[PDB]
Amino acid sequence: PWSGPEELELALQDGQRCVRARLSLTEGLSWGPFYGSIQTRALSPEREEPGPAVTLMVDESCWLRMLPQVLTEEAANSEIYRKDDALWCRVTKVVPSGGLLYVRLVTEPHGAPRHPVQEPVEPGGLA
Repeated sequence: PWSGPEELELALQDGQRCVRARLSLTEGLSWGPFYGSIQTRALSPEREEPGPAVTLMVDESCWLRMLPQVLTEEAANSEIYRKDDALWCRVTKVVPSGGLLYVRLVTEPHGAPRHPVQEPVEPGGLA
């Protein structure tokens, strides 16, 4: 079927793969870390990179890529974010059983300024 949790269900309706809430996904519920990655957009898609530039790199059977991707909150009933190199999924909106849910990919402008190789002048104090 897919590689997904028991809280979720991949239903084949007319041959269509429908990602429906099996259980009622309560806001606040989360799953454990998954291995993969998500290349966040550090660019503006209205300018450059509005396509496959932003993708989640997870196992092809993994349920995370089986859900329709959204940047919005209303459609997203669950979001995937990375925390300490690993992906975590949290339920942001309470999904009724049978209801479909969309996946919100983390797109935090981290800034990506590399790691400060130039040490703070006179460390210890100030902060």
